[PDB]
Amino acid sequence: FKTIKSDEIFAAAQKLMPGGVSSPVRAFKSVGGQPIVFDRVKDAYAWDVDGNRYIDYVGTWGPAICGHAHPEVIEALKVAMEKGTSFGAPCALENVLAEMVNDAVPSIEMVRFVNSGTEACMAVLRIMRAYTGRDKIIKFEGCYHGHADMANTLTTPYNDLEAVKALFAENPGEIAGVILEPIVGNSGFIVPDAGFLEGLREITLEHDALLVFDEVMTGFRIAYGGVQEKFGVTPDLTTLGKIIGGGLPVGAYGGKREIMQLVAPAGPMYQAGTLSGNPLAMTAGIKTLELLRQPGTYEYLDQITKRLSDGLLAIAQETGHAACGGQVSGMFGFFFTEGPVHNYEDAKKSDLQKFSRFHRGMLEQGIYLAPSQFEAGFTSLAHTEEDIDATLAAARTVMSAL
Amino acid sequence: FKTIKSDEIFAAAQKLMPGGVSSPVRAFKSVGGQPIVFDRVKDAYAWDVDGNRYIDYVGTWGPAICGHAHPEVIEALKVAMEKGTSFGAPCALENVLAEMVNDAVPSIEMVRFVNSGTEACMAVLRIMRAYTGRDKIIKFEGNTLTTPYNDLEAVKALFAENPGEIAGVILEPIVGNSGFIVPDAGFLEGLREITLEHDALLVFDEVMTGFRIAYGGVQEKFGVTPDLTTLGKIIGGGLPVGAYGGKREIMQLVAPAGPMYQAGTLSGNPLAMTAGIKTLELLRQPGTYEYLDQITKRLSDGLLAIAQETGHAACGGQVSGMFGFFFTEGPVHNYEDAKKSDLQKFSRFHRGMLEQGIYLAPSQFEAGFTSLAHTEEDIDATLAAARTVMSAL
Repeated sequence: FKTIKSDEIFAAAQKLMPGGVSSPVRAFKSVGGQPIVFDRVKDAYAWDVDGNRYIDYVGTWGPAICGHAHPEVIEALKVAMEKGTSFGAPCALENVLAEMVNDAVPSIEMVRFVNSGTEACMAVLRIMRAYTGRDKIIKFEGCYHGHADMANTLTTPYNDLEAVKALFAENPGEIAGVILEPIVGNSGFIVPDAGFLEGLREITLEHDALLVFDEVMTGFRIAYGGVQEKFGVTPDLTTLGKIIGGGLPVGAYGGKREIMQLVAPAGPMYQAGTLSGNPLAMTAGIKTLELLRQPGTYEYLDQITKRLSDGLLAIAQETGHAACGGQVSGMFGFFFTEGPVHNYEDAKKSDLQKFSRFHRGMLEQGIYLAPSQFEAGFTSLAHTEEDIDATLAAARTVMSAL
Repeated sequence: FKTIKSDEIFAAAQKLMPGGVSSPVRAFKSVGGQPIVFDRVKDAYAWDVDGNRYIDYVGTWGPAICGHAHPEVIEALKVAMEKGTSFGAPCALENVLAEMVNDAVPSIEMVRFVNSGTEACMAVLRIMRAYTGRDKIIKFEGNTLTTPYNDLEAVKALFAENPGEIAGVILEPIVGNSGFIVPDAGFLEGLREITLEHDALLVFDEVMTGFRIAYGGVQEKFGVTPDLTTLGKIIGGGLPVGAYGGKREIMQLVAPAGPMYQAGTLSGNPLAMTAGIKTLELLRQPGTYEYLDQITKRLSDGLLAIAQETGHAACGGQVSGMFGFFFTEGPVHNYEDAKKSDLQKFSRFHRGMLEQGIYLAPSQFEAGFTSLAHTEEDIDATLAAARTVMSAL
């Protein structure tokens, strides 16, 4: 297992960019220290600059749900770019993607496209405060909503309704609303307990506060309508990203019409994006959603991912390793702790030392997993039953050691 | 001049998105409210959904400096996308662009790529505070302290009023967001001196000026080096991109190198890097910036000469392929002056130009842009249209 070229490229990168990456997690410092430089990706695979091929479970963090470089998405992009890469003015593609999104997400009646999950969460934090006239916002420890700066931020344990109620009591008429990942993926994979989302919906309504779902990662993955549709709980606002861009930089935030009306130039809340509604980004997103509309899509994702997760758990047992995990559609998690995992605190009980060795072993078996214990794993419509079998055979080999 | 399809599309848009647009300025509010919907762009032109062709002076706000849909940029993108549109991991292209950006910009010794000018400025404001340990920042009109652009005395005053509290000063070395406004002689130098004097950072927002005013931007053009600068647009070839860099030791604070957290799941996108690398290479060809200054100087002068002959009060100016034209006698030194402009006249002017086949920024407070694709004839035709429109008004 050679990674010479990656080391060469990474070494050079450290003198050009901070830590030699465009995003901190890529630096592998939490699972080793020596990341692998990608050359190309296709379907369920990615290839090293050294020629090593991997069965990918990162899917560039969520967008590649139809597989890397889907022929139809690429063909669509080829045609679209002949028309120019950016307009800086309105184009019909924006209407189409917006209409598709409104039809897909229960809470979305009006949308605004931006360029990243960060920009979307940033903008939604502002409509929240602008609309309610209140400044404090409630978020959960472990949840990630971009690197937007945000004393006005109250935090609480994920899956803790009583902690949420307490914050409202301690801050009467000061809570603009509650924002969260209806299903966590940024502190490992964590599903909401029975009644948690509903409860959040009940208390926010009770206090005229907004319920905001960050579905940047779960949107169009957990279900076409995302978690909100899947679990039948409708927020007032929700953010989107990744998948709706089909690989290109994209983001979006929308929800109830009367709230979105505050967004400029409709309303006073100023939010701008010079290259927003990018025609290439719109094209890939549209094609990606149409593909997701085909028959058996989500059934297939759940099918192969449930088998993956279970197998991973069965193998940990057989090999004598404590572990817990779970999966909903094509999103899963695997922790090295007996758990169960209900919040970030639990998740951190994981044997990070072991995960590190496990991650590297898997790498040597040609499997590419998220370089961190606190990241959900992803599957795609391109992953074959064989890819799942191969991933499990690899898991056994690696865990049989450890 | 029919705009039926644009009207239908924009009408439908308002029931789907806030104001029927992705960015406020596209709504044409300050110029009639009847935006035109683009279908495609090429070279120096843009085409309506109604089939109307325009000589474009917006260039999607700066990225199209080598022309719209340049054959070599598109070819490079086609070739790159066979390898995937996004990795979520390091790729060689990042090193290539990062290195080219370092070589090009005087103050940048280390860069971090992001996905927008917004993310970059957002990150730079954070390194400023993180690095100085101070919370207040000075910006210019047009924890936040503001002052009139081109007012060194107003800036000195803020420092005296907040001893040891100013992390630094951030600005567009050349203004384009409140109309085109050049820095008066000694201004940028002055800012450099006072920031240095108070151990405060000097930050240049060259998202719009970078690689346009000059390969090295305004900081290179005017010989004034900041400690940190943000980039965008052009380095992306049209695709969403952004970047911030500067002194090595300051950038070391950026995660994972340092404690200041800033992330971008899709940052360093291979398609954006490819298009950015190809655009910079094209700009490295012979006579590029001399060409931009040549046609843009003629355009601006003619625009001013025409206003004169038609009896309209106006002022403007241009540096490289960036210009401004205000309907006020000026001169314009700051936003306050810019606001004396006859917006009512501008609107009528902007529409009449649209009718003559010329697409200008739908706002008096936006700089104009030219590209290597604009030919002498396009400039001729633009001035000829300028006269027709201003002969009326």
